[PDB]
Amino acid sequence: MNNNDIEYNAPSEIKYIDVVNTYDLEEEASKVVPHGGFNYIAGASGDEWTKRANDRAWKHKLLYPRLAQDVEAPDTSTEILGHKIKAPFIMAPIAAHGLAHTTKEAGTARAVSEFGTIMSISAYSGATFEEISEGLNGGPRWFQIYMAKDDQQNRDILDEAKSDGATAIILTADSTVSGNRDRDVKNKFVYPFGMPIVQRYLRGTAEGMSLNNIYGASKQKISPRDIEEIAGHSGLPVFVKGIQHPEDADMAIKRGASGIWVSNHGARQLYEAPGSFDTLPAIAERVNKRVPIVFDSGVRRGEHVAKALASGADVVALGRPVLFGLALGGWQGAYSVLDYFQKDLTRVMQLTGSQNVEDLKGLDLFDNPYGYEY
Amino acid sequence: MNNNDIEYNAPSEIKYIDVVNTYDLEEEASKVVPHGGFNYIAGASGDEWTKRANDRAWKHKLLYPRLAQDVEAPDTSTEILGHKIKAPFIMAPIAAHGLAHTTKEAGTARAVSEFGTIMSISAYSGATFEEISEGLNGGPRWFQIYMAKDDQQNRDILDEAKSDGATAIILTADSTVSGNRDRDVKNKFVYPFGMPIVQRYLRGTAEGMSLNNIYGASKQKISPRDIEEIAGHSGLPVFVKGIQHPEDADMAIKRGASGIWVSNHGARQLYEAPGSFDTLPAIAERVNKRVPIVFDSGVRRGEHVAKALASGADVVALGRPVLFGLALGGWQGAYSVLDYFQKDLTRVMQLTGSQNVEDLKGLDLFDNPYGYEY
Amino acid sequence: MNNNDIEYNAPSEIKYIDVVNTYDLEEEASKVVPHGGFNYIAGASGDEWTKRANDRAWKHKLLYPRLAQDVEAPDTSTEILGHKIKAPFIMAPIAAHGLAHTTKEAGTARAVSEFGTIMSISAYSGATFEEISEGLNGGPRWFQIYMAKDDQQNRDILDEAKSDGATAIILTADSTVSGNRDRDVKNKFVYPFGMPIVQRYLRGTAEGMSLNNIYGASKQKISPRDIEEIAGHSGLPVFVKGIQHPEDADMAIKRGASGIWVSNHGARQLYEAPGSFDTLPAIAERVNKRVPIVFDSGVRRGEHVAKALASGADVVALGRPVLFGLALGGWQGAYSVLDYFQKDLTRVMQLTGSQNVEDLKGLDLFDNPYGYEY
Amino acid sequence: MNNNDIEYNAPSEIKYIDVVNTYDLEEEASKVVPHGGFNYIAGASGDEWTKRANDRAWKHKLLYPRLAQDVEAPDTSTEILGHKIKAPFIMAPIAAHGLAHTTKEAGTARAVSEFGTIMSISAYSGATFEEISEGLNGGPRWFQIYMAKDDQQNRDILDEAKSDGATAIILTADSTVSGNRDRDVKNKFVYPFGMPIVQRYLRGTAEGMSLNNIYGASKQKISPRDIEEIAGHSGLPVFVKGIQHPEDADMAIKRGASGIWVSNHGARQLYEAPGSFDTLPAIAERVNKRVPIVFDSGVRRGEHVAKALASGADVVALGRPVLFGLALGGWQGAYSVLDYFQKDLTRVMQLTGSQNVEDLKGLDLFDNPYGYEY
Ligand SMILES: Cc1cc2nc3c(=O)[nH]c(=O)nc-3n(C[C@H](O)[C@H](O)[C@H](O)COP(=O)(O)O)c2cc1C
Ligand SMILES: Cc1cc2nc3c(=O)[nH]c(=O)nc-3n(C[C@H](O)[C@H](O)[C@H](O)COP(=O)(O)O)c2cc1C
Ligand SMILES: Cc1cc2nc3c(=O)[nH]c(=O)nc-3n(C[C@H](O)[C@H](O)[C@H](O)COP(=O)(O)O)c2cc1C
Ligand SMILES: Cc1cc2nc3c(=O)[nH]c(=O)nc-3n(C[C@H](O)[C@H](O)[C@H](O)COP(=O)(O)O)c2cc1C
Repeated sequence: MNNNDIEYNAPSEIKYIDVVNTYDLEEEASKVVPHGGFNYIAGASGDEWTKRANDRAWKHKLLYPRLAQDVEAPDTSTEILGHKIKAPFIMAPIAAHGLAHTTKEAGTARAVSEFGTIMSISAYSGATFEEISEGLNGGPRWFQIYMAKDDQQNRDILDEAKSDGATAIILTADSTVSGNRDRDVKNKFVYPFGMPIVQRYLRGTAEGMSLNNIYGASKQKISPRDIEEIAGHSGLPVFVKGIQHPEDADMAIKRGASGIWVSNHGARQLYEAPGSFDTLPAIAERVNKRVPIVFDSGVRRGEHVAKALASGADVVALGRPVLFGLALGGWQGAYSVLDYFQKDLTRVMQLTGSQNVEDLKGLDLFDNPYGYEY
Repeated sequence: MNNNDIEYNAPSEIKYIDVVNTYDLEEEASKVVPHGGFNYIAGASGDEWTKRANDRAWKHKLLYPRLAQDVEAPDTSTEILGHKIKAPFIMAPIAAHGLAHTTKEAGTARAVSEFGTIMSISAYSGATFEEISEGLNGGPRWFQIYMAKDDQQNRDILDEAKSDGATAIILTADSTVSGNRDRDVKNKFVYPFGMPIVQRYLRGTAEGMSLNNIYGASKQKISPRDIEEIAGHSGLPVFVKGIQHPEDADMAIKRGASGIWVSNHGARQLYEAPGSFDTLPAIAERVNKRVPIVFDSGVRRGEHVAKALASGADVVALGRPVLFGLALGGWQGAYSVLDYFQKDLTRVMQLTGSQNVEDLKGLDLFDNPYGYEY
Repeated sequence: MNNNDIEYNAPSEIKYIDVVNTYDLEEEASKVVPHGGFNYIAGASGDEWTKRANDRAWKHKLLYPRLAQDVEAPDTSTEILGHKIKAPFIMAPIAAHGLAHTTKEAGTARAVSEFGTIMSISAYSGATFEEISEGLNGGPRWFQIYMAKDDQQNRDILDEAKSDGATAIILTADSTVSGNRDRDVKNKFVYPFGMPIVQRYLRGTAEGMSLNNIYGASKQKISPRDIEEIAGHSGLPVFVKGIQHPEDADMAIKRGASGIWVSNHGARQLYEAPGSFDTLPAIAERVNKRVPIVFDSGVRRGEHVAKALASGADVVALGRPVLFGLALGGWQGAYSVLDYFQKDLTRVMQLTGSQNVEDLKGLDLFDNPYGYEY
Repeated sequence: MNNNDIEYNAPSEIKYIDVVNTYDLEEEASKVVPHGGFNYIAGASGDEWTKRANDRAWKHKLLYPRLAQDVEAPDTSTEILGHKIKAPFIMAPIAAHGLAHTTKEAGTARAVSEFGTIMSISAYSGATFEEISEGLNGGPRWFQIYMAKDDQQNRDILDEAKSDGATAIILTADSTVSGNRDRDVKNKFVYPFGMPIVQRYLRGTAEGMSLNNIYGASKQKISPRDIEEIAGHSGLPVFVKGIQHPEDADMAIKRGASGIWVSNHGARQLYEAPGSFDTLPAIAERVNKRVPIVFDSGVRRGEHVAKALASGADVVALGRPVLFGLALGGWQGAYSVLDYFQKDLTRVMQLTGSQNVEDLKGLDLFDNPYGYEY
């Protein structure tokens, strides 16, 4: 509650939560988050066929159990762009957080730094860098930009992020206009508070505004020059985020990207597009070790983390389930989810004969041509 | 008391409507359209498995989002057979618009004309040429014939169509007898008004007749000679409509057709046949640029428009959604649907990196061998 | 009803019926046929997945509409083994009939005879040859044997069939023991009346016996020798019925069979087996024109008839739909079903460009690798 | 009651039961077994998609009915490792029979020896060996272990099994940690019984062990040396159980395994893995006759037994259906299930043309590329 908060009443309770599986968290969160903001978080484009595809894609490649593999206390730690992290997942950049919990991004930040991974800060955060920093307590962070049409504004934002301690920049390029998000349209959803970091290029405050109008204020005519100019201007490794087609990965690397972030924005953008995990092997094969790959869009289980790594990702990024955890328990709730994914992965590692994160990368997967219904 | 009717009570309200997606228009229209007429419009052959196939076919080939493309305010305009149109879609020829709205084909014509595309006029209109002309106000029109058995009556229909200003003729050849339309059979659907363009070759004057008997007063024994003779007589470009097999595209072109219209009649004809979109690539490859291709049967989204163009259609034709929009709001309801399609396509163009309609034609699509269920 | 029934109240009413599709006939028949007999007729082995397979197989190969073909009043007539028949379908041998209607096999016989096709008489009829002959009125018939273990009894049965007027013998070889018919097990189904043709080797009545014990009385150790011997003894062309594997077709033909009858007994026999129509092309390719093929198991629509002919069958045999028609209206109800199939096929011929039954045999079908769910 | 067990209200009645199919037994047993313990038996990892895969896999390869095969009274008997058994299925090792019935493993042992097959005894069974031995009354038995961390404990348990007359050892190696069994977590289920067969050999991390913490307390770091050592120390043929990947079959054999036991532990272990049946042919082809194969996980029908044998298994092992039978009627209920499988297989054998169990191994199966939904 600052200049924004009105009749939007986000949960405020802080507690650890029992996570049996992350799927149940959606319905659980529907009972604590205001209808508009909940459906903004949970919903996807069209009739959500592609979000369902993100989920069902994991049944296309199945894990073998493996035995007498000489493996005992699996270690989930890994390293990406110099950061040593407790497990091979990071927090995806997500604009929402105040929609889910009054402690907002600072809540998520505390869970992420206490767990021991990397926080990605969305340009569309409801919290300032200062507020997020207090939650991170010096933990690592990456900053995600939605580009302004005005170059000076981009250079200011990047300077603020770097000054704040960002050690990579995430260029989200799959959102030059909004997806067709039927739930938000039908609800007439509107952000109930401000976006302090991108404020400088919105007609007024984000507060009364639709997402369609926030994107749209952003840069539509993103080109490979933008990738080069952001890497050049910031001193920092640049990820290009939203990639589903291998030619865009070759393009981004040749334009100076230091990482490829394979994603379909959790199916919130282009409708009637593939499940994200289905696109990963061809992108990995084109990238061919040139830069690290972050994978997201549909990760719900430790099995999914293992499959992504076997298929070419260095790490995955987590989204909705952590935000559902934040709704239900603030920072401790979000931490419960992160802790669930580590323990879930540890079980999968033991059963697949994987001693460490590198072993996961060499797993052979069973191909399932029958799909979901088998 | 309106002296023309016995008792069919079509909606008459004129207003713009919201359109979140075109699928919802179906149930909304069922609320205002008399039962028999509504189910004539919505229904299809058999248990409607092929109507479902028309819709599920769109998931067989998926769009890639593409980033850093160098794209900003896409332009949906295109040209076909000399007509500059505002978007790469036209109005499909559909019988008896009076079943949907009291303004009938004049209402449709007004929406189509004002939006900026081509009107196709069904030989089975409940409206005269002069009535539809008042709606078009000089806008482009194509005339779709259901042939008479008698050559002179076809010459006369063609002469009237051309005198009215028709700039192409559409020979619909997939309806030599009716499909097995179970809804219409169970409702005992009969037309509540006459059809002035084809009245000449009906024994009666269409009002209490079944479609079964109307088709079937029309010509059953269509042969490639009819294509030659229609082309010869009415020296306008001829489309052969209803094509699903590539051999028929080649046959029609060699018989003098100037266009191929790929369609299964919105699944109202042959049952247990493929979804129309699945047939398109093979027809396009056989046509091999010789004449333009119109594609229809199941187009509901901008994504579908894009996939059709990427797969070799020059434009698509829209049917049910526009007629539902007419039911709900007369010319303004129909206009709202066309406007929806233009804006829906624009988003898709932006997210796929397509600056113009030509760029759409060059899109690679992701093959999805899993089905609808993924 | 006859002098056997324990207390079985079969319908007796004789009327023509409106058939919109044959699938609705199943539920309509359930309202008038006693529970036990109804589920004996409608049911299949296990959880009926293979009966479902029989029906869904028809979606694996899809018909193309064809246009400007030069076609007008399609002729359904054909000829098999010297019989000129009105349409390319015959009556399958069915041991039910008095379970469906008090007029029994004589009622079905009258419908088939008046329609103008071939009646197949089951060895497990609840009617005598003389009873069936009065219904047939000189109409053509084929006799289906369930073999006795004793040779002499088989000779006696074949002689009675031939002296009755049988012009072919159908050896059903796929029922050496009963399928696992869950409905009949749970209903404790037992025949309410006798089976006069095979009574000689039952040592008793079929009345109050289970199908398991009746099948148990017929011959289990059928070998190729039985094919040779039946052909040798009778004057007659012998079909082997129940064939799903191409090697059995080659075997049957080399053992003296004059026809191959592709069937899985309407899924009443071996469970977790393919849909019948999926097995047909490989049998046809191996038969390679040597003898005529009859196809059954799942035929519900004129499209199914077309597909089977296009895939190598000379005729199809009809079963459950006709018996449901019999339950509903006696011979007139059975007739309404035959007449429906004739008209249904006529529509399909016109839409596919088939002037006659030979033209159907040359149709190409579209392969649908996606399932039923598309 | 044993004062040392947690109170648990298992069924105690003993009666033969009617078995129409094994699937209906699950629901029937749910009415008499305590909720927690019932769901422990019935449930599986995650949302149970891999348990469903186990069941749907059987629809990937379909049986052909075969005719004129000269077959009459099929013989289900077979032999494995010198044991002559009445049918090609054995009891799978399961430690939790007392959850189904108060007679625990002694009840199932009675059914299994009365029927004439092999009883697999979990070392961690609820019943005492003397109780189980009384049930077996001399019948053949195999013993299943987990590797303990403590080597001496392994030697002691193996000696115990050999002195108890075990003629083979089953090393279950797919459970180095527990699967994610949502039902048990959600039900807060605590397994109630002790482990009298091995209590007393329990050392170190295994001290105070129960099924509640077996997995964690036993050996995680199993290597091929464990297999060698077990085979070396024991006199006996050793099966390695839980194999789904062909490399693991080759490893186990090269390490001295006398048998490969293909299994996913009834889907109670690794989630989002293939259905067990789908893994079988690749394992069989790699084994290539070196040692016998036991197959389990999803066997519910005689058709499944036949498909497994056709696909390279020597025998299958049964689990859940036998426990549901034990719940419903003690040893006689369990016996009714074994007897059902024997009759079910006999019918399949007759209809596939298989005179004996060797013939089943020669069966060609029909590949069904469409899925379960056909
Ligand atoms: C509530 C919501 C808000 C999001 N906001 C952003 C954003 O500000 N910037 C961005 O790059 N991605 C954003 N994303 C996309 C995520 O970074 C990520 O791609 C997505 O959450 C992965 O899908 P999943 O959560 O279903 O696994 C958002 C996603 C959701 C769920
Ligand atoms: C209500 C209705 C009437 C139609 N009438 C005609 C007609 O008179 N002539 C014609 O060529 N096609 C006619 N069609 C077929 C359409 O031209 C077009 O093929 C179909 O609407 C496309 O399928 P869709 O509307 O589901 O997208 C009709 C379709 C429907 C919905
Ligand atoms: C009620 C019932 C009884 C049958 N009785 C016999 C029979 O006595 N002899 C035989 O060869 N086939 C018999 N059949 C199999 C049929 O000949 C035929 O293969 C089956 O009806 C085709 O399946 P469909 O009716 O589902 O299309 C019977 C089928 C059913 C429906
Ligand atoms: C309740 C339950 C407990 C089990 N306990 C063991 C165990 O003690 N040791 C073992 O090797 N397998 C165990 N299994 C796996 C079985 O040996 C067998 O692999 C499984 O039951 C096969 O799956 P199905 O029962 O669904 O056909 C258990 C399975 C279930 C059903």
